[PDB]
Amino acid sequence: SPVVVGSKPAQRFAVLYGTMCDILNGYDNQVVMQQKLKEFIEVLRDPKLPYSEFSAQFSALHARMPHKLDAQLTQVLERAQNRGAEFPARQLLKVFNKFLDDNVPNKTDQDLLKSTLEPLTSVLNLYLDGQKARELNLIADLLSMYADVECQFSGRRLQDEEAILKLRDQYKDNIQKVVNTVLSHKNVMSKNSLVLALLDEYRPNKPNVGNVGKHLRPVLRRLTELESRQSAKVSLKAREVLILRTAQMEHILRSSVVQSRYGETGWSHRRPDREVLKEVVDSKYTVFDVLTLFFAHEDPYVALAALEVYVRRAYRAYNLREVRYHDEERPYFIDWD
Repeated sequence: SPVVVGSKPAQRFAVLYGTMCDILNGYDNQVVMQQKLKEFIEVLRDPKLPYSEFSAQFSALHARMPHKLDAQLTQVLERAQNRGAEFPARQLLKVFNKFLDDNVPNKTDQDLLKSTLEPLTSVLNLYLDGQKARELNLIADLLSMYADVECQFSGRRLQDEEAILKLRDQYKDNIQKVVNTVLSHKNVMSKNSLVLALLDEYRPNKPNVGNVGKHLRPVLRRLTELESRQSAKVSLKAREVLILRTAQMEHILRSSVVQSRYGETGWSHRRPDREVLKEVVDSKYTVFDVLTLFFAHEDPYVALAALEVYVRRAYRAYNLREVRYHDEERPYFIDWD
């Protein structure tokens, strides 16, 4: 059977969410939850996925309604794929609205186009905030899926499912909803372990209390409410979480290394010029915040340059004197007085 040129990451993303969701819903499809979750995080972290999702759906939607829109979308995708890495989700959202519901006369003869381009509109809205934002949105949905079902069981002294079923009688929609929620609660043991694994993966929230922290804050606070014996351990673990220039200087270091001076090719050997690195030593910023990793993991000359920058900025009130770099075993030996 034939396949799309770029649809392999899209085909593996869709199944991994489905496999985890089945455990949350209460479906019999059991699997090695650890391996699939690792695979799920890996696919959400690759930037090919937004393009892969678009390419899989758009291939069948090429010869759909007015091609004028279909062709302009393709040009933006192809340019952004090779040139750059981030998906043009924000640009693609703008062009869909401008043609579908907006261009009522030419583009949409009758109000039909909104339904046709709906999967595309769902894709550029999911990535509108960004790639890692998509990674955080889905994690939140899994946590929320767990809480939505479990909250009623942790509800106002109702420990009985049959009493809860007779309580569910209030809603007409509950006709099919009743059995679904009960099915999910029966397989809570597997559900708890999935959430625990999801919480363990996002446990290094200690440094990133901002971006991933605030994003997980609402779903986490609802989980802490689940005092019930079954969810008691997960509530404790959840609570643990709630309790919880670089480039600019690199260029200056490298510009002192090799001074262009048109006419000669080999300026690599030439020592770093004082005036070149004078800009940094006379600055006001806490230069020393980043510097600590530049005498590190760089060219032994760039490591030398970083050492010099440090001396001329750390002992400023002191007088300027001769600098000597020696090479023995370890490329480090600097000398000043």
